[PDB]
Amino acid sequence: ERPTFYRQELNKTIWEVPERYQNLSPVGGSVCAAFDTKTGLRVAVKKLSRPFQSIIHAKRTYRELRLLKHMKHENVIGLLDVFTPARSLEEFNDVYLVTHLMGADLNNIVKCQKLTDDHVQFLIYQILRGLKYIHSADIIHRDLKPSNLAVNEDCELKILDFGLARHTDDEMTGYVATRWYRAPEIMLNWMHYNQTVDIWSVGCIMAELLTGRTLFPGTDHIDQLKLILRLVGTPGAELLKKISSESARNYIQSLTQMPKMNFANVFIGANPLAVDLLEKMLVLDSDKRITAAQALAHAYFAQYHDPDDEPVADPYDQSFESRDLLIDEWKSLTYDEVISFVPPP
Ligand SMILES: C[C@@H](CS(C)(=O)=O)Nc1ncc2cc(Oc3ccc(F)cc3F)c(=O)n(C)c2n1
Repeated sequence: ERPTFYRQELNKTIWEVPERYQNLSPVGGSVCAAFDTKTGLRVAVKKLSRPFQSIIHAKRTYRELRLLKHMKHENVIGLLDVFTPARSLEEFNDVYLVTHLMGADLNNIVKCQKLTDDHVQFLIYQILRGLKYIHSADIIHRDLKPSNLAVNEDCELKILDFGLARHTDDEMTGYVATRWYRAPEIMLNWMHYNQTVDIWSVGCIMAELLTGRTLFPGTDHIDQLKLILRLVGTPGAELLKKISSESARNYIQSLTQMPKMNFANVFIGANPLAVDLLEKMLVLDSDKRITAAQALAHAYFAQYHDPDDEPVADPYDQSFESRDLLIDEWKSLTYDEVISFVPPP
Protein backbone atom coordinates (compact mmCIF):
# COMPACT_ATOMS: atom_id res chain seq x y z
CA GLU A 1 0.00 0.00 0.00
CA ARG A 2 0.96 3.67 0.46
CA PRO A 3 4.15 4.09 2.54
CA THR A 4 4.32 6.63 5.35
CA PHE A 5 5.76 9.95 4.21
CA TYR A 6 7.64 12.38 6.43
CA ARG A 7 8.32 16.07 5.85
CA GLN A 8 11.62 17.99 6.02
CA GLU A 9 12.84 21.37 4.77
CA LEU A 10 16.08 21.00 2.78
CA ASN A 11 17.12 23.21 -0.15
CA LYS A 12 14.55 25.94 0.60
CA THR A 13 11.68 23.52 -0.19
CA ILE A 14 9.58 21.24 2.03
CA TRP A 15 10.50 17.70 0.98
CA GLU A 16 7.97 14.95 1.67
CA VAL A 17 9.36 11.44 1.13
CA PRO A 18 8.60 7.82 2.15
CA GLU A 19 10.27 6.77 5.43
CA ARG A 20 12.57 4.38 3.55
CA TYR A 21 14.67 7.39 2.46
CA GLN A 22 16.90 8.61 5.27
CA ASN A 23 19.79 11.04 5.88
CA LEU A 24 18.68 13.48 3.19
CA SER A 25 21.42 15.95 2.31
CA PRO A 26 21.39 18.62 -0.46
CA VAL A 27 23.71 18.11 -3.43
CA GLY A 28 22.29 20.86 -5.69
CA GLY A 29 14.39 20.78 -9.66
CA SER A 30 16.64 20.37 -6.60
CA VAL A 31 18.53 17.21 -5.62
CA CYS A 32 19.31 15.38 -2.37
CA ALA A 33 21.55 12.46 -1.51
CA ALA A 34 19.84 9.84 0.67
CA PHE A 35 20.13 6.32 2.02
CA ASP A 36 17.45 3.90 0.85
CA THR A 37 16.98 1.59 3.84
CA LYS A 38 14.88 -0.75 1.69
CA THR A 39 17.63 -1.47 -0.85
CA GLY A 40 20.82 -0.48 0.99
CA LEU A 41 21.68 1.88 -1.86
CA ARG A 42 22.85 5.46 -1.62
CA VAL A 43 20.45 7.33 -3.87
CA ALA A 44 19.87 10.73 -5.45
CA VAL A 45 16.38 12.17 -5.08
CA LYS A 46 15.19 14.97 -7.38
CA LYS A 47 12.16 17.10 -6.49
CA LEU A 48 10.97 18.81 -9.68
CA SER A 49 10.44 22.57 -9.31
CA ARG A 50 6.99 23.74 -10.48
CA PRO A 51 6.47 20.62 -12.66
CA PHE A 52 3.04 21.81 -13.91
CA GLN A 53 3.38 25.61 -14.03
CA SER A 54 2.85 25.79 -17.82
CA ILE A 55 2.04 23.53 -20.78
CA ILE A 56 5.77 23.66 -21.61
CA HIS A 57 6.68 22.64 -18.03
CA ALA A 58 3.99 19.96 -17.63
CA LYS A 59 5.06 18.40 -20.94
CA ARG A 60 8.76 18.51 -20.01
CA THR A 61 7.88 16.81 -16.72
CA TYR A 62 6.04 14.06 -18.62
CA ARG A 63 8.93 13.68 -21.08
CA GLU A 64 11.52 13.28 -18.31
CA LEU A 65 9.46 10.64 -16.47
CA ARG A 66 8.67 8.78 -19.72
CA LEU A 67 12.37 8.81 -20.67
CA LEU A 68 13.61 7.66 -17.23
CA LYS A 69 11.03 4.83 -16.98
CA HIS A 70 12.10 3.43 -20.33
CA MET A 71 15.83 3.21 -19.53
CA LYS A 72 16.91 -0.30 -18.56
CA HIS A 73 20.60 -0.52 -19.38
CA GLU A 74 23.87 -0.82 -17.43
CA ASN A 75 25.39 2.27 -19.07
CA VAL A 76 22.32 4.51 -18.85
CA ILE A 77 20.74 6.28 -15.85
CA GLY A 78 17.84 4.21 -14.46
CA LEU A 79 14.82 4.99 -12.32
CA LEU A 80 14.90 3.29 -8.92
CA ASP A 81 11.68 4.95 -7.79
CA VAL A 82 9.22 7.75 -8.48
CA PHE A 83 6.68 8.96 -5.96
CA THR A 84 4.29 11.70 -4.97
CA PRO A 85 2.86 12.36 -1.49
CA ALA A 86 -0.51 12.82 -3.29
CA ARG A 87 -3.31 10.31 -2.70
CA SER A 88 -5.34 11.28 -5.77
CA LEU A 89 -5.03 13.06 -9.11
CA GLU A 90 -6.74 16.14 -7.59
CA GLU A 91 -4.13 16.42 -4.82
CA PHE A 92 -1.23 15.69 -7.20
CA ASN A 93 1.28 18.54 -7.53
CA ASP A 94 4.76 17.22 -6.65
CA VAL A 95 7.00 14.68 -8.42
CA TYR A 96 10.12 13.07 -6.91
CA LEU A 97 12.56 10.98 -8.96
CA VAL A 98 15.04 8.50 -7.49
CA THR A 99 18.22 7.13 -9.07
CA HIS A 100 21.64 5.81 -7.97
CA LEU A 101 23.97 8.24 -6.24
CA MET A 102 26.86 8.82 -8.64
CA GLY A 103 30.43 9.45 -7.50
CA ALA A 104 32.28 11.52 -10.07
CA ASP A 105 31.66 12.81 -13.58
CA LEU A 106 34.11 12.66 -16.47
CA ASN A 107 35.43 16.19 -15.80
CA ASN A 108 36.59 15.00 -12.38
CA ILE A 109 38.41 12.04 -13.97
CA VAL A 110 40.05 13.70 -17.03
CA LYS A 111 41.18 16.83 -15.11
CA CYS A 112 43.57 18.44 -17.67
CA GLN A 113 45.50 15.16 -18.07
CA LYS A 114 45.83 12.40 -20.65
CA LEU A 115 44.30 9.04 -19.78
CA THR A 116 45.94 5.71 -20.64
CA ASP A 117 44.75 4.20 -23.94
CA ASP A 118 43.12 1.20 -22.24
CA HIS A 119 41.22 3.59 -19.96
CA VAL A 120 39.99 5.53 -23.01
CA GLN A 121 38.97 2.27 -24.72
CA PHE A 122 36.95 1.21 -21.67
CA LEU A 123 35.22 4.55 -21.10
CA ILE A 124 34.30 5.19 -24.74
CA TYR A 125 33.21 1.56 -25.13
CA GLN A 126 30.63 1.98 -22.38
CA ILE A 127 29.39 5.31 -23.79
CA LEU A 128 28.88 3.66 -27.19
CA ARG A 129 27.16 0.65 -25.54
CA GLY A 130 24.70 3.00 -23.83
CA LEU A 131 24.23 5.06 -26.98
CA LYS A 132 23.52 1.94 -29.06
CA TYR A 133 20.70 1.10 -26.63
CA ILE A 134 19.39 4.68 -26.60
CA HIS A 135 19.54 5.06 -30.40
CA SER A 136 17.80 1.67 -30.94
CA ALA A 137 14.75 3.24 -29.25
CA ASP A 138 14.99 6.32 -31.54
CA ILE A 139 16.01 8.45 -28.57
CA ILE A 140 18.67 11.11 -29.08
CA HIS A 141 20.62 12.50 -26.12
CA ARG A 142 21.45 15.82 -27.87
CA ASP A 143 23.50 17.05 -24.90
CA LEU A 144 26.36 14.58 -24.44
CA LYS A 145 29.31 16.07 -22.55
CA PRO A 146 31.73 14.98 -19.77
CA SER A 147 29.49 16.48 -17.04
CA ASN A 148 26.67 14.10 -18.19
CA LEU A 149 28.86 11.03 -17.84
CA ALA A 150 29.17 9.63 -14.33
CA VAL A 151 31.58 6.93 -13.28
CA ASN A 152 32.19 4.81 -10.18
CA GLU A 153 35.45 3.48 -8.65
CA ASP A 154 35.68 0.57 -11.14
CA CYS A 155 35.36 3.14 -13.98
CA GLU A 156 31.80 1.84 -14.63
CA LEU A 157 30.04 4.56 -16.58
CA LYS A 158 26.44 5.74 -16.96
CA ILE A 159 24.95 8.30 -19.35
CA LEU A 160 22.93 10.91 -17.44
CA ASP A 161 20.65 13.87 -18.08
CA PHE A 162 17.46 12.87 -19.85
CA GLY A 163 14.36 15.03 -20.44
CA LEU A 164 16.05 18.18 -19.17
CA ALA A 165 14.88 21.63 -20.34
CA ARG A 166 17.94 21.85 -22.64
CA HIS A 167 20.22 24.89 -22.54
CA THR A 168 18.89 28.32 -23.50
CA ASP A 169 20.59 30.82 -25.83
CA ASP A 170 22.42 32.61 -23.00
CA GLU A 171 24.10 29.47 -21.61
CA MET A 172 25.18 28.40 -25.13
CA THR A 173 26.93 31.78 -25.54
CA GLY A 174 30.67 32.32 -25.30
CA TYR A 175 33.57 30.20 -24.05
CA VAL A 176 31.39 27.42 -22.61
CA ALA A 177 31.53 23.62 -22.29
CA THR A 178 27.77 23.62 -22.85
CA ARG A 179 28.53 24.12 -26.59
CA TRP A 180 31.99 22.58 -27.20
CA TYR A 181 30.65 19.02 -27.73
CA ARG A 182 27.73 19.91 -29.99
CA ALA A 183 27.64 18.80 -33.61
CA PRO A 184 27.90 21.75 -36.06
CA GLU A 185 24.51 21.02 -37.71
CA ILE A 186 22.75 21.39 -34.36
CA MET A 187 24.95 24.25 -33.05
CA LEU A 188 24.06 26.39 -36.09
CA ASN A 189 20.71 24.73 -37.00
CA TRP A 190 21.80 23.57 -40.48
CA MET A 191 19.10 20.96 -41.06
CA HIS A 192 16.85 18.43 -39.34
CA TYR A 193 19.31 16.43 -37.26
CA ASN A 194 19.57 12.69 -36.57
CA GLN A 195 21.06 10.27 -34.02
CA THR A 196 24.65 10.87 -35.16
CA VAL A 197 24.72 14.26 -33.43
CA ASP A 198 25.57 12.15 -30.35
CA ILE A 199 28.46 10.47 -32.23
CA TRP A 200 30.03 13.89 -32.88
CA SER A 201 29.89 14.43 -29.13
CA VAL A 202 31.56 11.07 -28.41
CA GLY A 203 34.33 12.08 -30.84
CA CYS A 204 34.88 15.36 -28.96
CA ILE A 205 34.87 13.51 -25.64
CA MET A 206 37.19 10.77 -26.88
CA ALA A 207 39.71 13.34 -28.23
CA GLU A 208 39.64 15.15 -24.90
CA LEU A 209 40.34 11.92 -22.96
CA LEU A 210 43.20 11.17 -25.35
CA THR A 211 44.90 14.61 -25.15
CA GLY A 212 43.58 16.05 -21.87
CA ARG A 213 42.43 19.10 -23.84
CA THR A 214 39.06 20.29 -25.15
CA LEU A 215 39.01 19.50 -28.88
CA PHE A 216 37.00 22.54 -30.07
CA PRO A 217 37.10 25.18 -27.33
CA GLY A 218 35.36 28.00 -29.20
CA THR A 219 35.02 31.44 -27.66
CA ASP A 220 31.66 31.57 -29.50
CA HIS A 221 29.61 29.78 -32.21
CA ILE A 222 31.67 31.19 -35.12
CA ASP A 223 35.05 30.66 -33.50
CA GLN A 224 34.00 27.06 -32.82
CA LEU A 225 32.92 26.34 -36.42
CA LYS A 226 36.28 27.74 -37.57
CA LEU A 227 38.16 25.31 -35.28
CA ILE A 228 35.93 22.48 -36.47
CA LEU A 229 36.46 23.26 -40.16
CA ARG A 230 40.20 23.67 -39.65
CA LEU A 231 40.31 20.04 -38.46
CA VAL A 232 37.68 18.35 -40.65
CA GLY A 233 37.86 20.44 -43.83
CA THR A 234 35.33 22.82 -45.33
CA PRO A 235 32.16 21.07 -46.55
CA GLY A 236 31.89 19.84 -50.13
CA ALA A 237 29.05 20.50 -52.57
CA GLU A 238 27.21 17.38 -51.42
CA LEU A 239 26.88 18.55 -47.79
CA LEU A 240 26.07 22.16 -48.76
CA LYS A 241 22.94 20.98 -50.61
CA LYS A 242 21.81 19.32 -47.35
CA ILE A 243 22.07 22.58 -45.39
CA SER A 244 18.38 23.47 -45.74
CA SER A 245 18.92 26.77 -43.92
CA GLU A 246 19.77 29.11 -46.82
CA SER A 247 21.47 31.69 -44.60
CA ALA A 248 23.70 29.08 -42.93
CA ARG A 249 24.68 27.64 -46.32
CA ASN A 250 25.43 31.16 -47.55
CA TYR A 251 27.74 31.80 -44.58
CA ILE A 252 29.67 28.53 -45.12
CA GLN A 253 30.48 29.39 -48.77
CA SER A 254 31.99 32.68 -47.57
CA LEU A 255 34.74 30.84 -45.71
CA THR A 256 38.12 30.15 -47.24
CA GLN A 257 38.24 26.48 -48.23
CA MET A 258 40.43 24.15 -46.16
CA PRO A 259 41.31 20.49 -46.55
CA LYS A 260 40.73 17.83 -43.89
CA MET A 261 43.79 17.64 -41.64
CA ASN A 262 45.86 14.55 -41.00
CA PHE A 263 44.53 13.22 -37.68
CA ALA A 264 47.76 11.32 -36.91
CA ASN A 265 49.55 14.70 -36.92
CA VAL A 266 46.89 16.18 -34.65
CA PHE A 267 46.73 13.30 -32.15
CA ILE A 268 50.47 12.59 -31.92
CA GLY A 269 51.39 9.36 -30.15
CA ALA A 270 47.81 8.05 -30.10
CA ASN A 271 46.76 4.50 -31.02
CA PRO A 272 46.32 4.42 -34.86
CA LEU A 273 43.04 2.58 -34.25
CA ALA A 274 41.88 5.45 -32.00
CA VAL A 275 42.87 7.90 -34.74
CA ASP A 276 41.00 5.88 -37.38
CA LEU A 277 37.89 5.75 -35.20
CA LEU A 278 38.10 9.50 -34.43
CA GLU A 279 38.20 10.15 -38.18
CA LYS A 280 34.98 8.13 -38.67
CA MET A 281 33.14 9.92 -35.85
CA LEU A 282 34.26 13.48 -36.64
CA VAL A 283 32.78 13.60 -40.12
CA LEU A 284 31.04 16.88 -40.92
CA ASP A 285 28.25 15.23 -42.99
CA SER A 286 25.99 13.55 -40.41
CA ASP A 287 24.83 11.02 -43.05
CA LYS A 288 28.40 9.69 -43.23
CA ARG A 289 29.16 9.50 -39.51
CA ILE A 290 29.78 6.10 -37.94
CA THR A 291 26.84 4.78 -35.90
CA ALA A 292 27.08 3.51 -32.33
CA ALA A 293 26.45 -0.04 -33.60
CA GLN A 294 29.19 0.25 -36.25
CA ALA A 295 31.65 1.88 -33.83
CA LEU A 296 31.23 -0.94 -31.27
CA ALA A 297 32.36 -3.31 -34.03
CA HIS A 298 35.46 -1.19 -34.76
CA ALA A 299 38.88 -2.82 -34.15
CA TYR A 300 39.67 -0.26 -31.41
CA PHE A 301 37.30 -2.07 -28.98
CA ALA A 302 38.43 -5.64 -29.80
CA GLN A 303 39.02 -6.40 -26.10
CA TYR A 304 35.53 -5.29 -24.98
CA HIS A 305 33.22 -5.87 -27.98
CA ASP A 306 30.65 -8.60 -27.45
CA PRO A 307 27.72 -8.49 -29.93
CA ASP A 308 25.76 -10.76 -27.57
CA ASP A 309 26.39 -8.38 -24.62
CA GLU A 310 25.33 -5.11 -26.33
CA PRO A 311 21.50 -5.12 -26.10
CA VAL A 312 18.96 -2.94 -27.92
CA ALA A 313 16.02 -1.23 -26.18
CA ASP A 314 12.30 -1.93 -26.19
CA PRO A 315 10.35 0.37 -28.56
CA TYR A 316 9.83 3.88 -27.17
CA ASP A 317 6.56 5.47 -28.27
CA GLN A 318 7.15 9.22 -28.46
CA SER A 319 3.99 10.11 -30.37
CA PHE A 320 3.18 12.43 -27.44
CA GLU A 321 5.96 14.79 -28.64
CA SER A 322 3.73 16.05 -31.47
CA ARG A 323 0.60 16.11 -29.29
CA ASP A 324 -1.18 19.28 -28.12
CA LEU A 325 -2.69 19.03 -24.63
CA LEU A 326 -3.77 21.25 -21.74
CA ILE A 327 -1.76 21.45 -18.50
CA ASP A 328 -4.25 19.24 -16.62
CA GLU A 329 -3.99 16.59 -19.34
CA TRP A 330 -0.18 16.36 -19.29
CA LYS A 331 -0.56 16.32 -15.50
CA SER A 332 -2.99 13.37 -15.61
CA LEU A 333 -0.69 11.51 -18.00
CA THR A 334 2.24 12.15 -15.66
CA TYR A 335 0.19 10.91 -12.70
CA ASP A 336 -0.67 7.66 -14.47
CA GLU A 337 3.06 7.14 -15.07
CA VAL A 338 3.90 7.70 -11.37
CA ILE A 339 1.27 5.26 -10.08
CA SER A 340 2.05 2.57 -12.70
CA PHE A 341 5.80 2.48 -11.93
CA VAL A 342 7.24 -0.97 -11.20
CA PRO A 343 10.60 -0.98 -9.31
CA PRO A 344 13.68 -2.86 -10.66
CA PRO A 345 14.58 -6.37 -9.25
C1 LIG B 1 27.68 13.93 -6.48
C2 LIG B 1 26.97 13.68 -7.81
C3 LIG B 1 27.98 13.28 -8.89
S1 LIG B 1 27.41 13.57 -10.43
C4 LIG B 1 26.88 15.14 -10.57
O1 LIG B 1 26.34 12.66 -10.74
O2 LIG B 1 28.47 13.31 -11.35
N1 LIG B 1 26.03 12.56 -7.68
C5 LIG B 1 24.82 12.56 -8.29
N2 LIG B 1 24.17 11.40 -8.54
C6 LIG B 1 22.97 11.40 -9.15
C7 LIG B 1 22.40 12.62 -9.53
C8 LIG B 1 21.16 12.66 -10.16
C9 LIG B 1 20.59 13.89 -10.54
O3 LIG B 1 19.36 13.95 -11.16
C10 LIG B 1 18.46 12.92 -11.15
C11 LIG B 1 18.06 12.34 -12.35
C12 LIG B 1 17.14 11.29 -12.34
C13 LIG B 1 16.62 10.83 -11.13
F1 LIG B 1 15.74 9.83 -11.12
C14 LIG B 1 17.02 11.41 -9.94
C15 LIG B 1 17.94 12.46 -9.95
F2 LIG B 1 18.32 13.02 -8.79
C16 LIG B 1 21.26 15.08 -10.29
O4 LIG B 1 20.73 16.16 -10.64
N3 LIG B 1 22.52 15.05 -9.64
C17 LIG B 1 23.25 16.30 -9.36
C18 LIG B 1 23.08 13.81 -9.27
N4 LIG B 1 24.27 13.75 -8.65
